This record gives sequence, structure tokens and C-alpha cells, in this order.
Amino acid sequence: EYRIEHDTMGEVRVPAKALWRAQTQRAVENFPISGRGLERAQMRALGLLKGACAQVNMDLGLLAPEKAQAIIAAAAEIADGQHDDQFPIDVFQTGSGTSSNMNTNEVIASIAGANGVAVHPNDDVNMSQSSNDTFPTTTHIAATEAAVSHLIPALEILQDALATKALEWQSVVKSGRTHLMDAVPVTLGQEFSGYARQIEAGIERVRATLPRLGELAIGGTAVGTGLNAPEGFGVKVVSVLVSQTGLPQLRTAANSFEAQAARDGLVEASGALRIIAVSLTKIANDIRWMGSGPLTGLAEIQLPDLQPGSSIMPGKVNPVLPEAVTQVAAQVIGNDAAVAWGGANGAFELNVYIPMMARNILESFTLLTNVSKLFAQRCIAGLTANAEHLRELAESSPSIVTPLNSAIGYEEAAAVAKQALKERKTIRQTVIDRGLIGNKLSLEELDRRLDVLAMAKVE
Amino acid sequence: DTEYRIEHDTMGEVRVPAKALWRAQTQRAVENFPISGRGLERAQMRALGLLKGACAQVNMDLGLLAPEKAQAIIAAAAEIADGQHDDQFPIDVFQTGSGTSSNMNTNEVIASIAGANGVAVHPNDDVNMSQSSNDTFPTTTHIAATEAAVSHLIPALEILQDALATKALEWQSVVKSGRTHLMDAVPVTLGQEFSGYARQIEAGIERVRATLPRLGELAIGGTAVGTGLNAPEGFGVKVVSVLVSQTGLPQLRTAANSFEAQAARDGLVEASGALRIIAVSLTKIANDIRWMGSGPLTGLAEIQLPDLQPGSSIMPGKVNPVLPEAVTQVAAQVIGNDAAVAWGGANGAFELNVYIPMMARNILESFTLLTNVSKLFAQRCIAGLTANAEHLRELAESSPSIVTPLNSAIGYEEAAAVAKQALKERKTIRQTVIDRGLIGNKLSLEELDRRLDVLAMAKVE
Amino acid sequence: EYRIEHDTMGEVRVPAKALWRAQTQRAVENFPISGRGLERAQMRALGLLKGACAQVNMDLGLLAPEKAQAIIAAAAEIADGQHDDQFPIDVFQTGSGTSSNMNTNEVIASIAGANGVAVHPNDDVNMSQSSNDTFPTTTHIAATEAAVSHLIPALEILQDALATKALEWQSVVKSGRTHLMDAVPVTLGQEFSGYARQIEAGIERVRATLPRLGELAIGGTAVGTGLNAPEGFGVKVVSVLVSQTGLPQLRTAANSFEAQAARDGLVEASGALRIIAVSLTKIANDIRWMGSGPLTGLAEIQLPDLQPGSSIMPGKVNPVLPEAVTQVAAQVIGNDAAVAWGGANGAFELNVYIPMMARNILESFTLLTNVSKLFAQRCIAGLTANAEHLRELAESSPSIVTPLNSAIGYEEAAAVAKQALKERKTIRQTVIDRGLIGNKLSLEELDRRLDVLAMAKVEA
Amino acid sequence: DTEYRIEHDTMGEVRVPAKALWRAQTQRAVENFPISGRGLERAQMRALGLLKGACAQVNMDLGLLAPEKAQAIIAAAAEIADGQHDDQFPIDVFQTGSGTSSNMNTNEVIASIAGANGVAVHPNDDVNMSQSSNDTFPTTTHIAATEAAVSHLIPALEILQDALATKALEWQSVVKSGRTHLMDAVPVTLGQEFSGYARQIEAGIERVRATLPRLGELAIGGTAVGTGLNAPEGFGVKVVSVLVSQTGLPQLRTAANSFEAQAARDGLVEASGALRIIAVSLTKIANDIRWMGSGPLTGLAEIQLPDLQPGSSIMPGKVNPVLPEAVTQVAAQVIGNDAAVAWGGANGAFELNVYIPMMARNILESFTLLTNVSKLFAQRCIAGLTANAEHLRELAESSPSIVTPLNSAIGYEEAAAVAKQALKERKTIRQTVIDRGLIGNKLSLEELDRRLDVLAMAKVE
Repeated sequence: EYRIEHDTMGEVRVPAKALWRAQTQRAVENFPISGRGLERAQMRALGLLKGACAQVNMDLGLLAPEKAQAIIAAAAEIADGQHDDQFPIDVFQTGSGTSSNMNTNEVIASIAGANGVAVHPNDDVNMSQSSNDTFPTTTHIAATEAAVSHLIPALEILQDALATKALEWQSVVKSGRTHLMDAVPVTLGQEFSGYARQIEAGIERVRATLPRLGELAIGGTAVGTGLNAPEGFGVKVVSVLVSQTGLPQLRTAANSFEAQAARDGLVEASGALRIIAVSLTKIANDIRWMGSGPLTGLAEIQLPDLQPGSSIMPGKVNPVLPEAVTQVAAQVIGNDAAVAWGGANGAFELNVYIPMMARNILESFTLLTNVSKLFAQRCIAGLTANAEHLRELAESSPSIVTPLNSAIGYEEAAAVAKQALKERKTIRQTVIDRGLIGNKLSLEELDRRLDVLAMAKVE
Repeated sequence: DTEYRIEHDTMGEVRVPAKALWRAQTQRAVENFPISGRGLERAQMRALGLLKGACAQVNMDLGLLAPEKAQAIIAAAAEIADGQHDDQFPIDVFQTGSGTSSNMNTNEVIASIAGANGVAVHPNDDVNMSQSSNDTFPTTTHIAATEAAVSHLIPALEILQDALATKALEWQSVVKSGRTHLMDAVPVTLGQEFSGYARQIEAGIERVRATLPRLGELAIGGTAVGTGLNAPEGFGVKVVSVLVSQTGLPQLRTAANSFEAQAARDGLVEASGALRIIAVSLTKIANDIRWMGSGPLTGLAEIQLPDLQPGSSIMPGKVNPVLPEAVTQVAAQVIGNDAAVAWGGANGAFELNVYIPMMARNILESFTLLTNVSKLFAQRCIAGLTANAEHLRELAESSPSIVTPLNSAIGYEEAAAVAKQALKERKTIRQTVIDRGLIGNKLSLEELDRRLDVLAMAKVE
Repeated sequence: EYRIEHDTMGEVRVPAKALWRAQTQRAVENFPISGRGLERAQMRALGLLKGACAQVNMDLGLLAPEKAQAIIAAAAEIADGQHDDQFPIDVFQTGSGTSSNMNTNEVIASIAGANGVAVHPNDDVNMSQSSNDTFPTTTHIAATEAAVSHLIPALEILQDALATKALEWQSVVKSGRTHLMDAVPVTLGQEFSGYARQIEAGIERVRATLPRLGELAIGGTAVGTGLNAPEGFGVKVVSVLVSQTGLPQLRTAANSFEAQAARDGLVEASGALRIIAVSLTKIANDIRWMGSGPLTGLAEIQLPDLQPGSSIMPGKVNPVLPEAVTQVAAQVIGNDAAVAWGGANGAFELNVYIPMMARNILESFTLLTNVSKLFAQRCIAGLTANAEHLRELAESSPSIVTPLNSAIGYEEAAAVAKQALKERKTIRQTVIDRGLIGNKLSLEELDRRLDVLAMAKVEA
Repeated sequence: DTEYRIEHDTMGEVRVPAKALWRAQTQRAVENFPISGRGLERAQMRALGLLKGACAQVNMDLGLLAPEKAQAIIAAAAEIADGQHDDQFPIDVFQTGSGTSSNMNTNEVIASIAGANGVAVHPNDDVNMSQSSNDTFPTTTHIAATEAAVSHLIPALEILQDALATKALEWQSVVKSGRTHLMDAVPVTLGQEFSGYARQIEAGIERVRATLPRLGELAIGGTAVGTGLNAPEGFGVKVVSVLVSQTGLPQLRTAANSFEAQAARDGLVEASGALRIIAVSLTKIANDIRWMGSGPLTGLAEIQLPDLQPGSSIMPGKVNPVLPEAVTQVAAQVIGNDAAVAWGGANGAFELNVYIPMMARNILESFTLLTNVSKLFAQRCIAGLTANAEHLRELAESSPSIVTPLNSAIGYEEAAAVAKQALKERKTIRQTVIDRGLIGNKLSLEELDRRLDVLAMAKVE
């Protein structure tokens, strides 16, 4: 069954039980493109913002209290997730988010009406607002919340897991590799201190975006001038948003025209996630190479078994968490290109790529948050080192000749390494065989310098 | 709900939701990869069902799989292919990069369906007989992508090409000013411009078709590493024959090289690259159309787009080019998806590229978005455009560059002085040519008028 | 003619007058790929770093003063650009920069030898060093210098030019446009204040990368452990570098393994340039659209003529500086993808994409620096506004009905706007014709609300 | 030198360096675009010279340009095409996006050369007769790109394909352990892996060839906006005939649609996309090769790469895989260049895409990098690889996954227990099968040894 609703273009048949109205239904028919709509966090921010705007409009005497309280109560239901099935509009809608803004206005109107209070979706629920400031405001609320409350705490869990291994393995000597070739000794702990620093720097990179990611366009209305909103509307709404979210990073935009003509802060936020994707690729690739084998690979560490590896090769177990991490990183890199493409292509007073940009930046936050915690807890925490094998690798590298450079010179040290490899002799015995024990190098000094744990220079 | 049953695999016991048709390995993957909250698409589960039925058919034909087991597997696989069990595939896209988990998801659900019908089949020994995830999962990916290209995207692009070509003919004499660098140029017709858009989409179809010889290559039969170990001789060729008969897609074929087909996913990178060009073309077409529709009074106002919904929650009565916005946002998504596909494609190792589920998600999404938005763009926007022909002819006549056909008579430098003086003095080109004393042995008044006619200047063919 | 030099792989024929030696010549033959090598700024940083390392090795008593002074003098010649033609190696060399490191070591050895001092390219000129810490150090020196001393000052020039127009045009009313459609009034000044903020925020974005862009790997030697360098070598060398460059943004890396296993700071710096490319695309596109015409476009502003526009259409002039800007932005976006691709693909103790990453990040700094200044000085500064045309456009938008929403309601205001367009009437006359003057809207209030300059709500 | 002479264009007089062969408009562009400090490449100036000569030839054939003038332009254009005047093209890549400046650069230098030979020709009226920048500059870009693809890149890829295919044959029986997910898998041969690499390069050639029908499309004849205004009937067809005769490239053709050919550069996006796939393939090949050469003692040590230079300024005697490093860095550059090309390609407006010089720079660079590094990779790395065959056969025999052929005899789950017990007790698969009491009616000792032979397991025949 259907019922008739109307907008300024005419009457529209709407499913009888739906809480949306005419403009949402038009958008259902105009944009059946991906079949996916707003995320939970986006509908939360829309509900939060519509409640805050009604509160301020009531505070200022522009909106009657009976109407404002009914809107506040309905918006709270939306923010809480009680009506997510009432937001059927595709991501790939009009690029201002007008349709999803009106979706929220219409659903609020229907909830309020069922409670005996008539509010107009435009005149009341959208009072003092445009899609052009509210929709990017909800996007930046959701992204700031994702960065502060979800991603950074997940990166902290991962940094801690890596740093714990850096400490546990501080004296687990192994052969360094550069260009994939035998190098001088390092410890596993040293390598994991590098990974931990990459994640720590990732947190610094996300934090550096927050002063502009947290900028909200609310109050600029149609074009940035604030037309049809009272003086200070944006400042007053942001104050309510900070109180409701506990996110002091939210703020009014430095320039109200920049905040609507562009979404540069979303490009910036995505760029930090892109670096984290780059860092995680290196960490996860190293960890699965360390776990490669057990007999045809490096066999440096053992990853926790998480599931049977193979439908055909029995007993084989694969590095599935590194695979999830590196695939997530690839997705973040692609999403980042989509965000930047949208960001560059604003025109005059409005960038109309907001729903697409919002989808991609919020997804990148979600993927990185979730996979970083899983990587920490289901992979890093349970790694074990094959320390005996690692020392054997360290002692087998021909590059352990390197600390002899100051005693015999680079060219002779190179001759030592090549002869040792050719004759399948040790560095120590080749140094002796080449007659190098003498005024420039004693046996005692040779053995001191070839000690691989000392050569790793553990701090 | 807290109701569970205990299933097991070679790794141990797992609690599984009591009503779920999946079993231990799927449940492990549910707990290992809660990353995006989104799993396989309908088309991926369709291809998994189709492939598992085809493998059972061939194993049975060869006498390797008992007919009673084969019947139960074929019937269960058909239910999956038909979409009766999509809620039984809970595994994230961001799973192990071979698709082992979704392969085992299919094997386990088939075993549960067959068991409910009174036939015991083993998910590994029977449902996965002669198979690996490493050949079956990219096979289902290339089936789904080939089907998307041939049966969905190309028909949608044909609809859009036809709508653009129809306007190219309808508007073949609707003269307007060309614009180059956004500046007044010489006359064109709207129809000429739309013939260009139509060619871009026609070329886009050519680009998709050019990918099909390699997009349609399937790894099936190569099993674990490409050698076909534990598969019967010619198993993959026989399975592809079933797949071709079942899908009606002659583009499906065994891979030229069985190692290339598992060590790499270069065919998906190739297919994505064609979609990327289409995104590039659509961006130009959609941008031109919304600029031509800009206004009503402060823009170019060359054409009118069909109204599709109220434009604005605050500015009353305003209507916006929402379909060009959907197109250009889809194009941005395809560009990003394409970068993700190429990133995964480059990073295979030895016998297997383990980025398949991510690559699959992105290529299939790009196919879906372009298919759906191209049809909407054609039918809800292009088909109903109207032209503001009087305004367009005035624009054509107003460009100072209509002096251009006089180059051979008065020379480039004098023609430039004509154009600059006409604009400064707010005079027509014709009157400025007269005022500068250029009418004479080199240029008659009748010749001037012939050369300045803007419709003739568009050289409509 | 040729002479023989040797390395640990054997003897190599080297052009007789070349200052490089065996390992540089091998690299000439191994990597003829792009035909382009290190940039001036990269050879400057190599010379600076080799001089600083010799200074510290001498300070610590590890390198004899006669050798150290000869290396310092030779390295200064290289830093000053006296020997750029002695660096023939392709960008697309071994990904540690080993070849360019040895190029610098060999050229220094030859210069010192011609001055009568023998120094060994490995034992002396490379003392306490690896390619794996020195080459990324020189890259981060060059990139930090580019950010601080070249790009930020150029962006400040552009921000100032945009802000000056924001003030000059503070009250030049026009029609806003959203979705390319007629919107409510703005001023040209307000739009240019938005552009100025984008560039100001771009400077903030570059500044934010400096704490990690300025991290130097020097001292970590082969793998990050500092093997074969004295205690505190990196700290001592960075101190010399800071004193020599005046760039206290340069600093020792927080973690010596991160600083060699990855080049994440270059990815970060490129990402800031990518945002600036995104911002400049919007600014330049708006400016060329506002200049479009003269008679078939928006014709809001006049760009300074810079050159004849057209070889065929006579007297036509085109927005060439916006075109240069938007093409530079495209290049930065592509370079940025190359940098990130290299950044992700390190292995164990070393990322071996450094020469390629260095090329792309330094190019993006150069292009953005140079085009930002040209954009400011050859385009923005000389823009003129077509103020009467702009005022007419402001008055022509049907959306000037918007301030009546609180008096007549959204739905009636929409009917007013649609009827005004259909009948080719003003909003004011349509309001009157629809009988809306009354207890909800007086004629005086209608005229107060339809004032388009007041509707733009110019501040300050 | 500070001496100047006066030249002029339609904007006024310009001081030009006294000895420069360029004139007023080139000098303006020198001052307008000091951005990268790099200008056109050799191949771009060659194509400009070729095209200007062809246009003068056709204008002479049609009686539109006097033979003495046409001959002098043809001679000057040939001097430019052959490289005698490359220092007379000082304009930046990042110029006006139609290439107007480089077009006028060519027109002005030709006029000066002709004048020094005693023949007066006007840069616009004569040297640019029947032409626009908007058709000639993309025409020269597509000539250069088509030539790069056909005459340089494809032959270089054939050298690499041949090198890989030769190793596939040489190593067809060199058994080793497969690796999937980086973990021990079932046997393959090095030859099989290299047959996969060879197919990747063969497919890369197919991908480049597939772009040629549209890469070879030339805009010449469309002049300002695609209408052909101010060019004689059939001018483009006649010029293309000259270009095909002179270059020997039958792929050069008139564009299917003259508006698409100037409003967009979609064929450059398409050509770049094929190079992007080649970069993806080469990354996989080069990564595998440097991993196989990793060591000598702490890595996989499967093969030995030719020594090309000392590896390390500090670690003595170390040698590094420098050619795989060059390949993978070139691939990164191609990926980035490809993103730049697509960005420019999407952003045309109305009758002209004004990103041509930037797009030209990036596509032509990608062709050059891939051509040169593919040949070096083949000749300085692939051809000289040697295999460590004894070590490889030991790796093949060491993989616990060689239990796989026993699946049909003992079942997947019991085979898992065999592989697991073998690893725990450091015993062979064969011994573990005996120790678990599996020899009997289902599996004999002779059948076990047949199934465990690793070279037979690689299924080379």
C-alpha cells in the first residue's frame, strides 16, 4: 500500500508504513546505483545535529518549544539507531547530500507527527539550516569521532603490541637484510621498535589533521554567508555538539566559504590514513616474510594459527592477518584517490562530492581501526621467535666482516668476504688464512669484532 | 541469540550459531576478519554455486564422485547460485587473500544442505574434490566480472550511446558558439558535441570488449600452484565447458598459462583500466551537460535538464543537475577502486596473488556503479534534454572569433585587429571589417556575409 | 680516451677527464633508463653532508686533519655546483642510492687527489657512513629546505595576493552558485577569502609535516644500529648540518630503524603537496570560469592578457596561468601516487625506492613553488572585476526569494520563485502578484529582505 | 648576452634574444611559464617537424601555398625534425594546455629558418596554414606515442619475453617447492614459473597492441573546434597519408569523430592504462626474481643474479639485485604518471581538453622508461641467471605439503595429521605415512614412492 506526500515539485507515492516522505522517495527512484546508503555513524551525526539545531533555535526563541522538543526527541531516536531502515537513499545521490538531509527532516517530521506534534520538514526541522552546511558538518563530526574515539585507540593497541615485542626481543640477534641480501646483525626487538615507531608516527599524523578535520561548516547555510540563520548560530550549535559528543576538537570553520566550497579537510584526513596504509604494508609484509616456511622460507618467527590454511594442502597454515592488513591498505590507498578526486572538483560556493567523499573517508577509518586491533591481538601479541635459528642466520652472514673495515680496509675486507663465500669458509678462518693476523689485527680483537650480538649494538 | 552447536575442523572445535548452515572454518573466518562488515556480492555467490555444481558434474562424469553425492551437491550448489542462501555467507571481503575462507564457506554450506536432504558429503573430500581455493576463487571472480561486462555494463553503455547519438541527430542544426579554454571560439552545433560524447561511449564499449580475451580466462584446473596436481587430466577444460553451457558466455575460457592465471590477477587490472577510461569519459560528458544546463539566469543556460527532485532544502524552487552529480561521483569511485585493484595486482608472490577478495570487490563494484548510473544518466537525463535554440544562435553570433574565416582574405594579424576593435567598440565583426576599410579587391561585401554565417561556419556534415 | 679505475669487482674503463671512477661508470652502463640524474639540490645536499661527516670524523680524531680538510674543500665545491656534470647516474639506479653515494665519494677523491691529498672513497670519504643513512639524509635535507625556504614563501605570496583581492572586493556583490545553479548573493571578496584560507591551510599542512620530514637517518649506517660509526655520530653531524643550513627543522630520527626501513616522511610530505594541488585546482578552475567569455561565458572578471591565445582564431586570449596551475596539480597528484607506491614497499632493514621517491617529492615542491608565485603575480594581482555585470547577476537569481522563508514559508517561496521565472517577472513583483503583502509581510519588509548586498551579509 | 631584436605578435612588440630563432610568442611563453625548467622531448620536436612538413606539402598539393614558400617550410621542418634546432624550443611543459605556445614555437622557428634561406613566410598565415594548435599539437602527441609503442616498447618487450621464455625452456625440469601465501606448497619447476612471467609479458604486448586502433587516431584536419573550419576538404586525410608514408606506421589514422579527438585525449589515457598493467606485471616478475636471488646465506638462494656493480659502500663484498630495483622503481613511476594522465584526461571542457602538454610528458616518459628498463632487465639480469638446482630439489622434497597427492588414498583430514606429525617429529612424509599405519589395502609402499616423487608431482608432462 501507498500514501501520498508532496514537495514543491508535486505529489509522490510513498510506501504507507515508511517514515520518509516525498523527497526521499524521489531520491530512491533517482539514484539506484550502489544499493548502499548512509552508515550508522552518518545517521548518528545527522540525528545529533538536527537535535542540536532545534535546541539552539529554541534557545533563541525562533522555534516554539513544543515543536523543538518533538524534533529533539525524534532526532535522538535517529541518533540512537532506532530508524536506520528509514534511510533508503544511495550514497551516489546529489553531491550536496540534499536528499539525505531531507530524508532526516522528513523522518523527524513523521516521528513527531505520530507523537501528536506537526512540524514542517523545511520550515521547522530545517530551520536556520542548509544541506550545504549540515551535511558536511555531519561528515566531519563522524570523521572526527572516528579518528579520536576509534582509530587512535586502535593504533595505540597496535603500537603497544609492537613495542612489547621490541622489549621482549631486545637481545634476539638475527641477520639484518638490505635489498633482501645478507647484511650485518640486528635484533628482532630493534626491527619491532621500528614498526612501533611507524604506528606511533601514524598517530601523530592523524592528530595533526584534527584542527582542520574538526572544522564544521554549520552556520554558513546556503553559500557560507549565514543567510537565514541567526547571529552566532554556528558557534552555539558547535557548543552543543561538543557537549553531546565529548569531542573538543569540533569547532566552527576558520573561513565559512572555504568550509563549503571545499572538503580539503577530508582530503587531509584521508592522507594521514594513506600513510598508515603505507606503514602497515611494510610491517605486515615483514611479518609474513618472517613467518614464511616452515621449510622453504625464512622461518624466523611463528605466527599464531588462526584457521586451516588450505582446502587441498593439508596441515598448511597461512599468514591470514597480514593478508587482511595488506588488502585493507590497498583499499585505503584507492579510497584516498577517490577522496582527492572529489575534493579537487568543487565549483564556486559548493563542492558537490560530499556523499562519495564521506563514504570513502569513513570506510578507511573503519577498516584501519578494525584491522589494527585484530592485527595486534590475533597476530602480534602471540608471535614467537625462533631464536636459535636466528642466531645461526646472524652468524652465517658474510657481512659480519664489516667491523673489520677500520683494521684491514674496505677492499681487503671485500676480498675476505668473497673468498669465504667461494671456499665455504668462515670469515674468521678466512681472515687467518689470508695472513691478516698481525700488527693491524690480533686474534682477540678479531673475535671481539665478530661477535654478532655485540655487532647489533643493542641499547 | 546464544544457541550454538559445536563444529570441528583439523584445527579443533568452534561454536557455530545453531541455525547457521556454515560450519567450523567459516565461523573461524567470522571471528578472524570483522573488518568491513560487508562480504561477498550476489554475483560472487552465484558464481561460487555455479562453479561447485560444474565441478561435481565433471567429477561425477569421470567416475570420481558417486552419483548420489554428485546429485546432492549439484542440487545444493544450484540453491546457492539461485540466491536462496546468501545469508549463509557471513565472511568479510577482507579475509585471507586466496579466498580460502569463502571457498570453505561454500563447501560447508553445500554439505549442510545435502545433509538436510539425507546425503552425507565431505566439504573437502567431496564438495572440494579436484579443486583448490587458488584456482576456484579467482575463477568465480573472473566469471562474475565477465558476466558483469557482457550482460550488464555493455548493454547499459549501449543505452547511453544511443541516447547521446539520438541527440546528436536531433540537434545536428542547433548552432551555438564553440568554447575552447572556456573562451569564445567558432561555431559548432549541439549535435556535433553530442556526436563526440556518443563516440566516447562507443569507444568505451570497444575498450571493455578488448579486455574480454583475458578477463574471461579462468584458472580452474590449476589447483594449488598451477600444475593441476590432484585434478584429473583436462579437468579445467571440462569444467569451463559446463560453465559456458550454463552461463551462455562464450568469453569464458581456460587460461593461456596456468601459472600466470594464479600468480597474478592481471586480467582484473586490465578490466578495471577499461572502466577507468569510461569514468574519464563520463566525467567530461557529465561536466559539459551540467555546465550547459547551468543557470537559469547566471549561467550558460544552453539546455534544460529534466527536473528530478527539489534541488534545495533552503533556496526554494531551485533545481540541480543531480544525475550529472551522481555520474561524476561514480567516476571518482571507479578511479579510486581502480587504484586499489592495481595495487593488489602488483603484489603477488611466487605461485599466488593473495589480494583476490579485495580486487574482486573493487572491480565488481566499478562494473555495478557504471552499469546502473549509465542507464539512469541516459533515461532520466539525456533522453529528456531540451535545447534553448534561440539563445544558442545568439551565442554563436556573439563570439568575436567568427572573424576566423576571414584569415585567408585579410590575414591573421588584421583579423585579430578586427576582433579586438569590434569588442572594444561594441560593434559587430561585419561592421568593424567595413569600418577598417577592408572591403575591396581582397574581400567583397557578399563574400564577407557568406563567410560570417554561423550555421555554415559550423560545417555540418 | 679512457683510463682504468677499479673497485672490488674489477677494472673499469672511465672517460679520461671524468672525476668519477669505477663504480659510477658501472652505474652509467647499468641504468640508462630515463637519461636524467640528480637535481642541483640533491648534489648540494650530498656535498653538504659529506663535508659535515668529514668535519665530525676529524673532530673525533678518526680522520686525519689533512684528509678531512681536503674532503671538506672538495665537498664544498660539489655543494656549490662546480661539478654537477660529474654526476651522470640515472635516477633509476639501485634503490638505496649506493651509486650516487659512491659517485660523490669518487668525485671527492679525485678533487682531493688533484689537490695533492690521497683519500680513499670508501675508507676515508665514506668513513662512519652507509648509503642507507646518507642518501635518505640528503633527500630529507633537500625536501626540508624546499618546504621551508621555497614553497612556504611562495605560498605566502599567493595567500597575500588572494587576501588582497578579498579585501579589495569585499563589497562587490554577485550571485552565488551551488551545483552550478543560481544561488543567493555573495561577494567576490568572500570567495577570494575562501581561496586565501585554502592556501593558508596549505601552509599549515606543509608545516605540520616538518617534524617528520626533517628527521634524518644519519648515524644509523648499514641497518640502523650505527655499526662502524662512533657513539653520537648522527647527533654531531645533524648539529653541523643545522649550523650550516640555518634549518633547525632538521633533527635526528626518533627511531634509527624506522628512518631507514621506511621513507614514510616523504610520503607524508608528498601528501601535503597533494592537498595543495587539490586546493589549487579549485581556485584556478573558479578563476578561469569567472574569466570565461568575453561574450559566451560568465564574464565576471578579466584576467591579465599574457600572450596571444590562438594560432588560428585571431585576437582570442586564454587563461593560460590557470591552465599551468591545473596541469601542475595533475602532476603533483601523479607524483604523489608514485611516492606512496615506493614508500609501501620496503623490506626488513631498508626501503630501496629512495631515488624514485626523491625525484617525485622534490619535483612536486619545485612545480608548486614556481607556479604559485607565477599564479599570484601574473594572474591574481591584476584581475579586475566587472562589477556592474556582477550586480545584475546577483539581482537575477530567483533564489533571492530565500530570505522570505520565515515570512511566507518554504513552499510558498518556491511557488514565487517558479512563477517569477515562468512569467519573467521579478521576485518582488511576483510576491505582490500572489497577494502575499499583508499581516505576514509588509512592502517595506519585502524590500528590506530583497536587498542583495545586505543579503550577502558582508562582515568586518 | 644581453642583445635583443624586436619581433611582434597581435599583442604587441616583444624583445627577443638576438640570436634566437624563435620570435615574439615563444618569448612571451618563456616569461609566462618558468615552472619545471624542462620542455619538449626529442620525439615531440621530431613529430612537430614531421607534421609541419606534411601540412606544407598538402597545402602545396592543393594549390593553397606557393611552392617556393612550401619548399622552404618543408626544408626548415626537416631540420627541426632531425634535431638541428632542439635548443630553439625553450618553452616549459607546463604551458597553455592546448600546446599553443609550442605550436607557435615551431611556426616561428620555421619562419626564421626560411628567412635565413631567403624566403619570407608568415608563422600564422603560411606555416600554420589550414591548422590549429588544437588539432596539430595532439596529433604530434599521438604520433610520438604510437611510434614509441610500435617501434620501441613492443620490440623491447619482445626481447624480455624471449629472455623469460628461454629460461622457461632451460629450467623446464628444475624442480623446486612452490610457495603460496609465502608458505611451503607443492612442487613446481623454475621453468613453469618463468613460463608464467613470459606470458605476463606476452599479454603486456597484447595489451599495448589493443590500444593502437585508438592511440593512432589523429585530430589533424579538425582545426579550431573539430569542424575543420579554415582547412580544405579532406585536409586531414591527405596529411595522414603523408604521415603514414613518412613514418611507415599504418596505425596512424584520421579520428573516427573529429570532436571526440579534440574535446578529449581518451586514447592517451587508454595507452597509459596498458603501460600501467605492464608496470603491475613487471613488479611481480622483478619481486620474485630478487626474492629468488636473496641471500647468499640468510635468504632463499634459489638463483644467482649476474653481478653488475659492488653492492655496498660499507658492507664489503655484498652484491645487490640492482636491476630488479630499477624495474620496480620504474613501475612506481609509471603508476604515478598514469594517475596524472587520467587526471588530465577527465578534465576537458566543451570543444577542447587543455591538459595535452602534461599528458604528453607523462605518457611518453612511461613509454621510454618501460622500453629501456625492459631491455636492461632482459639482457643484464634475466639472460645470465643461474639456478641452484641441488638446493632447489632439496626445498621441493622438504615441503610438508608433498603429502597432497595422498588425499585420494587417506583423506584430507588424515593427510593433515601426517603433515603435522612429520613436522613435529622432524621426519619425512614417507616415514610418517608408515609410522601412522597407513600402508595397506588403501596405499602400498610402491604407490607411496610414486606419489612422492617431486618432479613427477610438478606434472611437467
